[PDB]
Amino acid sequence: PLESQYQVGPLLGSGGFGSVYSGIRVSDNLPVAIKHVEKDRISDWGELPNGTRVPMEVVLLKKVSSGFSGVIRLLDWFERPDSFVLILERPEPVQDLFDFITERGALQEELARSFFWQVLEAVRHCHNCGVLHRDIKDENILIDLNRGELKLIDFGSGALLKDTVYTDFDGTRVYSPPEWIRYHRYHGRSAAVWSLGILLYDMVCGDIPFEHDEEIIRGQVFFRQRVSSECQHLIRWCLALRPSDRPTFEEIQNHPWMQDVLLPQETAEIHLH
Ligand SMILES: Clc1ccc2c(c1)N(CCC1CCNCC1)c1ccccc1O2
Repeated sequence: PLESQYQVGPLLGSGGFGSVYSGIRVSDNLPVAIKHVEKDRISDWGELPNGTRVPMEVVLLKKVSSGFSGVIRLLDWFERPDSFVLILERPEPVQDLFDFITERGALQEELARSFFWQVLEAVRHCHNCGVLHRDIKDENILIDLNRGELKLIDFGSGALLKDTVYTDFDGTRVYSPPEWIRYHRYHGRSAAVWSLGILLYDMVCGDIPFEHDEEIIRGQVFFRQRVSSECQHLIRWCLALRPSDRPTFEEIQNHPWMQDVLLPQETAEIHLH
């Protein structure tokens, strides 16, 4: 019934997340994304309300797909003999933030502010649903170009959020915090804040601040592009070497650089249309 219920279009991409295709739900004409993962490539398993064996990714997605948010929602899923297939929302027209930044270079602060704020609201939403993403980065953010709305993707490296230490990680090394690099240990929220500092630098500079392990550990931030003092300060705070010196989400969102955020639609009219 996956074959009759969905019409398959082109391959959008493939990678550690599997293979994702453009698609249409035949019932209405809802644009969707169809994501295939081989069972043998799934190390992380969990269990449902009734309790079948599913990828952890499905558990995490169900927990965050209830109601609206800045997260791409799981609409349905299917099990095949050797794979799982996930049906996800697909905005149209859409561009990922990595491609967007590659094309336009460094973002104006007004645009970075609106984008970053929406990322924060989306991550707070995950954390409130009990989910830690663990791979927040430009390539895992989609822009709905008409509404100016940002949407999180790829919970395949994620976990249930907890207050105790994580000693495993399968996200992106150059967004991973120094405590992971040095000790193979981190706590959820403070690691997420570090990766948010990396993302914000990426937005306002057009590239990531650290390539090598030693630079991450050193934690000295050099600005290659002109960036306001208030924005440099927020970035340097998120990228504090000691986890406990980093801001909470509330402190990030009350920071002076974060005031007077544009609405998504305004953001699209000014910067995206
Ligand atoms: Cl339109 C669309 C909707 C929903 C999507 C996805 C796309 N993707 C693909 C992301 C692009 C990034 C640029 N390079 C190619 C893959 C996705 C990738 C991994 C997990 C879930 C995903 O859920």
